[PDB]
Amino acid sequence: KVFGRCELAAAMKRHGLDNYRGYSLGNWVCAAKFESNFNTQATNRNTDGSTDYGILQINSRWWCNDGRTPGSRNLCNIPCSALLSSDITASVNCAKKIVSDGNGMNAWVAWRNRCKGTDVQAWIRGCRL
Ligand SMILES: [Cl-]
Ligand SMILES: [Cl-]
Ligand SMILES: [Cl-]
Ligand SMILES: [Cl-]
Ligand code: NA
Repeated sequence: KVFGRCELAAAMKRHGLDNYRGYSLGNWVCAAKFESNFNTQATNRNTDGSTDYGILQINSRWWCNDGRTPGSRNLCNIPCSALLSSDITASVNCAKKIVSDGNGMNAWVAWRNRCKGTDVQAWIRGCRL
């Protein structure tokens, strides 16, 4: 499913991502835009052999199991395919554990390079929340 900007913002707010660990809702919508283009079925291969999955491109090297990343961890205790669902519940709960691991939203390279230090509130402007 390809989410809409306000549709995703409302869905993320319902799952408690607004101001979660200090990151306003605009940060999560901005990151989802540049990580997956609002597409839940987005996948991308990394050089080390791991794969990024879902609306937030959560890495299989640490967070999910895809059966093809030897020596990796499954810290969110889920198959990586659950991150490709139209229900973002899995990706949000795993994102909450990622953003709490000490590095904040810097875990998402697209957020640090394209959202950090910008007016992220513009990503939720005009949305009914
Ligand atoms: Cl915001
Ligand atoms: Cl694996
Ligand atoms: Cl949903
Ligand atoms: Cl932080
Ligand atoms: Na894994």
